[PDB]
This record gives sequence, C-alpha cells and structure tokens, in this order.
Amino acid sequence: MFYGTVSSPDSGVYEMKIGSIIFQVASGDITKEEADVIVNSTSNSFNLKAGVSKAILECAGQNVERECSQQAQQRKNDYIITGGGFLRCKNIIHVIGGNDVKSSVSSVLQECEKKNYSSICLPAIGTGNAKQHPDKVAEAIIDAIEDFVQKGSAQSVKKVKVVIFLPQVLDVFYANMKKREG
Ligand SMILES: CC(=O)Nc1ccccc1O
Ligand SMILES: [Cl-]
Ligand SMILES: [Cl-]
Repeated sequence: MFYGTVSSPDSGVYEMKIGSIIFQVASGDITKEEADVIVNSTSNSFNLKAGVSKAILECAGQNVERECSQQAQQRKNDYIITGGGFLRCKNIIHVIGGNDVKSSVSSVLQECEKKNYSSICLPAIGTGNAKQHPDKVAEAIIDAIEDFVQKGSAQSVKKVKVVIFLPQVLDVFYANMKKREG
C-alpha cells in the first residue's frame, strides 16, 4: 500500500510517490527554494537564530522576525504562520524543533490544505538545536504523509520536499524511502 518507486530525477535528488503526493529529498540551503510554504524549525519562543533558523530569519528579514515575537506574546502556540518576507514562498510555518515531529508535519499539511496550496519545503525538523535522532525524524516525517494520504486528506497538496543541511542526514532519509518502496 501507498508507496511507489524511489528514483533520481536530478543529481542528488531522490523521489517517490506516496499516494498522489510526490515526496522528494535533497541536500542544500533551504533559503534558496521556491514553494507555497517553507517550514522553519525553531524554539518555543519562535526567536531562535541558530542553524536552519539563523538562515531562515536572516533571509526572510526583520518584518518576519517581528511577526514571530508579536504572535508568541499573544498566546501559547504549538506553531505560528507568518508571511514569507524575502523568501520565495507565500507563508512560513514556524514549528518547534523539540516537539513530536509527526504531529508538527501533520499540522503543516492541514494548514496547507486550508489555503489550497500545492507545494511544501521543510528541513529535517528537530535534528539541529533540538538534537532529535535523524532516523526517528525521517520515520516521523514520512509517517505523517502516509497518515494524511490514508485518511483521504490530500486534495490540493501535490509535492512535499525535504531540503537537508547535512549530506549524512540525507543518506538516512534515502534509506527510509528504500525500506518503504513498492
Ligand atoms: C536542522 C537544522 O538546524 N539544520 C541546518 C540548516 C542550515 C544550517 C545549519 C543547520 O543545522
Ligand atoms: Cl531543530
Ligand atoms: Cl536540515
């Protein structure tokens, strides 16, 4: 059930179908990507600037930084949605790196359906400052997408891409895809 075949459409990029969704992984700088939503993996204060969060907040700009701290003071949030600033996206969804990764990805998918968005790009959530294990993170991200497909929830969402800072973490994601393939 659900899983297609792993192939490489471009050097260093690997993909497979999960239901109707194209799931892709690659190594690189996520701030150079274009997608409807880019995901940030941050602290429970939404003001971290270390690792992926440093690159995202510096490239998005000061207006996005201020939107984050404004929402953080308003209520207790599991995640926040801001504009894209100077990134090539419509919105940034800022998730907490130390939280359950399957839950965080499920929330991102649901928010993207609510906006009728088609494409998402995320980092290896939790593997930076939060120091979650890469094998557990890969299993959680792919499980969230499988659950979303099984429930019949994929309508607008067509492409989910993980852009991963360390090539060694990319290798862990690729092995998990091969374990699942049809
Ligand atoms: C998960 C995470 O923070 N990754 C990352 C991305 C870019 C630079 C440094 C990094 O550690
Ligand atoms: Cl993290
Ligand atoms: Cl990453």
